[PDB]
Amino acid sequence: TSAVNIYNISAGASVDLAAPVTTGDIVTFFSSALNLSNTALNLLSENGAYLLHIAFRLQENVIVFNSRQPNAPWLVEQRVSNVANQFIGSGGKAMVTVFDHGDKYQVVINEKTVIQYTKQISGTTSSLSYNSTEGTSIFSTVVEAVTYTGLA
Amino acid sequence: TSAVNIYNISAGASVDLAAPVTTGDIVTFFSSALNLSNTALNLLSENGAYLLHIAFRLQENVIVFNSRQPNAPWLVEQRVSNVANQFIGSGGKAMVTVFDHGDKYQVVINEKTVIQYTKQISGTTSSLSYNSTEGTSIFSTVVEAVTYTGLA
Repeated sequence: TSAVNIYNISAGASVDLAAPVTTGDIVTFFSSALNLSNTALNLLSENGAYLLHIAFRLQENVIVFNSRQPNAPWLVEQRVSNVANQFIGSGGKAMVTVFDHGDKYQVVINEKTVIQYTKQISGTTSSLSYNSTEGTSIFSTVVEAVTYTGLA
Repeated sequence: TSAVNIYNISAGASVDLAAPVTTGDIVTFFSSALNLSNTALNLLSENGAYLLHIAFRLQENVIVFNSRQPNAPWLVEQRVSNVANQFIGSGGKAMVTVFDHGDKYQVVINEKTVIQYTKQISGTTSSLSYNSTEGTSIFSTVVEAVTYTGLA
């Protein structure tokens, strides 16, 4: 039997999961706005490591994926160009879905897979965070995270 | 490689799925409104069989679950008491998740499992629908159905 957990994440905030996200599981971050005229979503481990850090950068015009340990510097950054071309026919909202596939995270923006991210740091996701720089986020102030767990 | 698909279904309509739902796949219906003070969500096979009919009846204060073959009577019905209580999580919104577990459909309202539904018709889901008794739906006029497929 599977589980659905729901979380409201304000920008700047972090949440601890009532059910960990492991191999086979799914996180979708739901935004009720799309402000494309910077912004980060994070899958963290119990010990505070960044298993997946996703940064939408409008200025540079790239989406960035990286990982790091706590108190440690960033690892090998992966970079997808052209932010707006990942939200094709999005409208005024967006969703960011992460599939935990064991060796990789699959990251899908709306209906389109944006990266098959080979994991740099492995393990269970026990926390999620969402932040932006100043009052400019490409997403709504509150992002709803939904987890689907106990799937495999 | 798994896949996310997003469908808008307005009250009274049916949508064919670009990717069929099968064993180990998920569908969630998102409603941006909740009017508890009638309303049906359906999963259908290629042949038009209702694999899962979920009907919310406020007057009778029950959630009804059933299946039926194309143009044939409703099979054995299953009922859960007290609609309002299955929704205690969110005001002004809700989700209804259906997990296809092979032999069972697990229905989850927000975070609360409401039924483990022993299938009365087997097979793959290839369309969804959403119905309401005119202008008095429990949900928003448009519901967003998100499928997570290619999971197994």
